[PDB]
Amino acid sequence: EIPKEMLRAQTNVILLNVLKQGDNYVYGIIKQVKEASNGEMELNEATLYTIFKRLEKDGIISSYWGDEGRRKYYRLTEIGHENMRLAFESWSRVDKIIENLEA
Amino acid sequence: EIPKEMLRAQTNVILLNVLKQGDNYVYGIIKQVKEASNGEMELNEATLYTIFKRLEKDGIISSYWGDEGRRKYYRLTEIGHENMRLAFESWSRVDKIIENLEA
Ligand SMILES: CCOc1ccc(-c2nc3ccc(-c4nc5ccc(N6CCN(C)CC6)cc5[nH]4)cc3[nH]2)cc1
Repeated sequence: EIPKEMLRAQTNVILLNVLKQGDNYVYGIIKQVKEASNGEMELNEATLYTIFKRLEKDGIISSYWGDEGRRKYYRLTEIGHENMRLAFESWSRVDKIIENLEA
Repeated sequence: EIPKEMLRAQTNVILLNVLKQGDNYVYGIIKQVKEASNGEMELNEATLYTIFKRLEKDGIISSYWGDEGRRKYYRLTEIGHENMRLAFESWSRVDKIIENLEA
């Protein structure tokens, strides 16, 4: 009974943290999420595109070409980093407040 | 730049954790949130009613009369407890997955 919108949010947060670790292309990200989740999270390429199109429209990530047949890299934007920082900061405070409740 | 809906969610989570600690009446909850948040979170009674009417409609909390002029107590429901458990469980896994990303 976890809301579909919460699962979506968790998926977003995981993907944005992959990007936080470094700019990355689709197969790299998918591989990284699969390993980090112990196989629990195996995204398909089409799923990432749906998610990234929206994150990009929202100014949270952008993309550019690598080098060497070129790959497309996705990058967390500066606005993207700040939103994550504020979300992380505010949810840690929530954690601190609960902790206090439990003391 | 924290979304208004995320602040609302954080407020909900804090209030539900007050209730998780024990059934409680409005002034008790408000006092407890104010202390636990170091004065950062001072809710008014009307704000709680708006929030609790919706949580109750959603089957997450309920209310009943205490004893002794009676007070009205709010209680986390069994469904309420389970939803919190699942939300907590799934967000801890998200944390574990990020941790792995950072290793
Ligand atoms: C680019 C942005 O970057 C972001 C980075 C992190 C987050 C983010 N980190 C989170 C950590 C925890 C939660 C969260 N933990 C919860 C525990 C319980 C609940 N309850 C469950 C019961 N129902 C009734 C209310 C919600 C919600 C919860 N929400 C949300 C979170 N969102 C969002 C955006």
